Amino acid sequence: HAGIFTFEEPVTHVSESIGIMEVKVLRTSGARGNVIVPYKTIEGTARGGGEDFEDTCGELEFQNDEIVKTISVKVIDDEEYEKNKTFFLEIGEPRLVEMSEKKGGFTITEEYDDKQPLTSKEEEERRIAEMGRPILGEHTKLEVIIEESYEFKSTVD
Ligand SMILES: [Ca+2]
Ligand SMILES: [Ca+2]
Repeated sequence: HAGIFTFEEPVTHVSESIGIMEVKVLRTSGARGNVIVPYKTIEGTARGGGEDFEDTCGELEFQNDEIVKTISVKVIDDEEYEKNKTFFLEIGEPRLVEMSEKKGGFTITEEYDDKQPLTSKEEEERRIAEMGRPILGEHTKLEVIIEESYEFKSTVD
C-alpha cells in the first residue's frame, strides 16, 4: 500500500489527574524503513503552553524495527476554571525519511517541494506524488476528552 497510520481509538478519555496520556497508533503494514509522522495538539477548548495541558507538536518516528507508537501528552493542573475539556490530536503527512529514488527521469524543476500534506483534493497530479509516499490509515482524529477526576467508565457515549 504505502502506509497505514491510524489511531486505534478516535476518542480517548483521560483523567485530568493524569500525567502522561498515551494513545496507540497502528503502524504501516509496509514497514520497511524509516517514516516520519508529524502530529499536533489542537487546543480546542483546552490551552497549551503548559496552561491546561502541555501541547505537543512533533514527529513520531516509525521504523522497520520500531513498532507501534504512542503520543505522549502531558496534562496540566487547571489554571482558569474547571471543566472537562478536550483537545484533538491529529497527525500530518508522513514522509519516508529514506526518499525512494523512483526513476521517472530528468524533469524540469526538481526541488524540495512536496511540502504540502495530504491535500490532493482537486489537484490530481499531487496524487501521483502521494501515491509514492506513505499516507495515513483509516481514522486520523483523536478527541481526547480530559475528564476531571471522578471515576472512569462513567463518561459513556
Ligand atoms: Ca484550565
Ligand atoms: Ca480541572
